[PDB]
Amino acid sequence: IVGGYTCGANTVPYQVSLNSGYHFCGGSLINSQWVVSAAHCYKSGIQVRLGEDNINVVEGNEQFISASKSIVHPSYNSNTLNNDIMLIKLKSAASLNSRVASISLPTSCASAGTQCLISGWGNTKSSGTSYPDVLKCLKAPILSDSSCKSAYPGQITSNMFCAGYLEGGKDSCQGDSGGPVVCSGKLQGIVSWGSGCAQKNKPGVYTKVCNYVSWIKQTIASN
Ligand SMILES: [Ca+2]
Repeated sequence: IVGGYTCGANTVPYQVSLNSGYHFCGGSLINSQWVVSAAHCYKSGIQVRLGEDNINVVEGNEQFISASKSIVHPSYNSNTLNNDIMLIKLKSAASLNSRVASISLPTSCASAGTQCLISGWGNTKSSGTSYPDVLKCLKAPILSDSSCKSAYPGQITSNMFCAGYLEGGKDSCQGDSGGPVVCSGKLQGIVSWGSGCAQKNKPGVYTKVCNYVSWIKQTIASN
C-alpha cells in the first residue's frame, strides 16, 4: 500500500497472509474454512496465516493453517487477468473471535463513489522498494466505469473495477495482491493489477466480487 496508514493490530480481522516460506499475497477469510484470493497468487504449498499484524514477529493472536485444496476460477485468463479469483480451503477450521473474523459476501454490487478499505503488506513506494512488516490500510473510492476504461483502454472487463485516485500518490501495490477491498462491511473487491503503483491516471484494478457470489457459494457447498 502506497500512501496509506498503519491499520493497527488486528483491526482488519478478515485479512490473511498467504505464506510459502515468506509472505507473497493477501486474502480474505469468508468463513471458518475458506479464503478468497486472486488466481494470479496460485501456487502449491500454501500456509494461510490468520490473526497477523507484524508478519515477522509472533505476537500471540496468529493461527497458521495449511491449505487442503485450491480452486482457481474455471475461466481465469492469466494474460488479461479476467476472472482473477481463487478459493482456498483450510485443512481445519479457524477459531473465530474479535481479532480473527470472516467478512460477508455482498448481496449487491457497489456503485462508483462508494468508499472502501484496502489493506495489505505490499510495497509502500511508487519508486523503489520498501516492504512493511505491519499491516497497512488505505481508504479509497470506487471510480466510475467510464474513468476506469479511459485510464486502461481495451483492458477493463465487466469483472473488474477501478478504485483509488487519478491524481496518484495512493494505491495498492505488489504484495497486496489477493487482499480485500471492503465497502460498507462487505467484500467487494480483490487486489488484482495496475500499471506501476500510485501513478497519475493509473488507478488500481480490482476483481469485482459481486459477479462471483453464486460460484463461491456453490463451490463451498460441494467441496
Ligand atoms: Ca505475527
